Amino acid sequence: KCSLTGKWTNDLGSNMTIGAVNSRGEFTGTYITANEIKESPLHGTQNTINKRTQPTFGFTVNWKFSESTTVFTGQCFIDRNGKEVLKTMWLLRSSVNDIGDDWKATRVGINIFTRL
Amino acid sequence: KCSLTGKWTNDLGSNMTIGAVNSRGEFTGTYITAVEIKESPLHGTQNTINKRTQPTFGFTVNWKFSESTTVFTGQCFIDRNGKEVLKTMWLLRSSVNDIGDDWKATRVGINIFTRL
Amino acid sequence: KCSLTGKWTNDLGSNMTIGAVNSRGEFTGTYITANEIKESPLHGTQNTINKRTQPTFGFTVNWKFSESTTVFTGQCFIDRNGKEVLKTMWLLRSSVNDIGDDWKATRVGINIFTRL
Amino acid sequence: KCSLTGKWTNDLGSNMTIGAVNSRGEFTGTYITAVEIKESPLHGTQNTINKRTQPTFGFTVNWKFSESTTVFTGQCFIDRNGKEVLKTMWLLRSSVNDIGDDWKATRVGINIFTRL
Ligand SMILES: *[C@@H]1O[C@H](CO)[C@@H](O)[C@H](O)[C@H]1NC(C)=O
Ligand SMILES: *[C@@H]1O[C@H](CO)[C@@H](O)[C@H](O)[C@H]1NC(C)=O
Ligand SMILES: *[C@@H]1O[C@H](CO)[C@@H](O)[C@H](O)[C@H]1NC(C)=O
Ligand SMILES: *[C@@H]1O[C@H](CO)[C@@H](O)[C@H](O)[C@H]1NC(C)=O
Repeated sequence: KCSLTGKWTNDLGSNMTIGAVNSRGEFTGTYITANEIKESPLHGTQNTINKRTQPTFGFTVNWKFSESTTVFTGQCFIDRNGKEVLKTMWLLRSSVNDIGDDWKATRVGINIFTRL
Repeated sequence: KCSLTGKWTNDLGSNMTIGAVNSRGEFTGTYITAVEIKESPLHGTQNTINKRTQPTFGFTVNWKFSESTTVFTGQCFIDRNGKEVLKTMWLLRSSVNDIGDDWKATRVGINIFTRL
Repeated sequence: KCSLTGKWTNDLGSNMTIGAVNSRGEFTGTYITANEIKESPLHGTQNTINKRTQPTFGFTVNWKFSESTTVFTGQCFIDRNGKEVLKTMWLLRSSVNDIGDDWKATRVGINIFTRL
Repeated sequence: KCSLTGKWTNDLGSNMTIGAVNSRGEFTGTYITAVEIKESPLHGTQNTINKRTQPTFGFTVNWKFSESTTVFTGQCFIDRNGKEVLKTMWLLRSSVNDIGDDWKATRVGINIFTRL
């Protein structure tokens, strides 16, 4: 059973803490990224359908030092060793002033998370 | 100022209904898709920094008919007419059984929403 | 039979010209984007497997006014009317100076193309 | 200066071989994947503007065992050791029959290449 609760570090050095996942898959936590360190809240859910041991999930980071938003989505795996590892991908939405600048406002990438 | 509360419709015919956005930008709603109609819940946050009139935003749909999870993120624009438009991009995470299948698990696309 | 040859305009006002697709799916052309107008070469291929009437395809734009690169990929459709329409998505790779800036160097979006 | 010519291997075990990059940055190669081994051709261009020692780049794989097309794009870095690394993101376009299925046709992911 891979669980989202606990403290995680990613391939980029950023860290996150997720609280308890409730009966409806809902969960909250904080995302911690850099020197001088900033915290931002995050909210999401974990898919509970078929009570999968490696469930999908998604979660929104409400950046508190910029006007941006990032969503992450992925799955909670247990690798060959028995270790919990979060494979995710994200869309970073930047704020743009004009709707004509919309096409360039969304970055994409990966983040792998292990337990800290 | 572009607000997320209300009922929204997108380019694919899917419809969604967002509740009130509290002072920390948090919000809940339901997402409605077909092909016939299933409803799943969604959670997310609207970015509040600088109180922008076209904020960015992002939200997770906890699909209740499948093991999948989708995140959207984008911005709440005002078009040339004065209408409210949501420009979003999404990641659809599918469930895979083995971590070695993770590479093929994430679909990407766009959605544009107007009000109902 | 949807064909990639010809001149196309997209939802963002940009225009492209594609030459003949040869027996190995290979094709070249020029991408034209804005006021003051710039041209950049593009090279790609069209999937020929099963000689599908609506084939997939991909193509790289070698930007000549920046250090960036954009790839597009999609499918050549014939909609209900009988009209050729190119549904595509793209990754815009920006140049970054340091490998530690890699995570933020890739934008994603959509472009729909019709005949000009 | 990071060059693309040679044989490359990525995080998934896939291997590729790129030929010479001519003065306009154009190049050809073959892409090798398994699960057993199929080879498909690839075409693309390396961005030449400002003759950067870590250029961006992008290339289309014309898969010859399926109706699909994948594009990659990224940058040719030099890591702290002095090694050459290709940091890429990709879009995998699947063939769909009806335009109404287009929304679910595009997968996204990452690949990191080192030399053979
Ligand atoms: C990650 O957590 C460790 C230990 O709690 C800490 O040393 C490090 O500074 C954290 N990273 C960030 C970006 O806060
Ligand atoms: C969208 O909402 C309208 C009424 O609010 C309804 O007619 C239609 O069926 C909805 N679309 C879907 C996919 O449920
Ligand atoms: C698109 O093509 C039309 C006609 O050839 C032209 O008026 C327009 O300027 C083109 N767009 C760009 C960005 O070059
Ligand atoms: C990678 O290349 C090596 C030799 O060049 C070979 O052993 C291996 O099978 C290749 N990988 C694939 C997936 O073909």
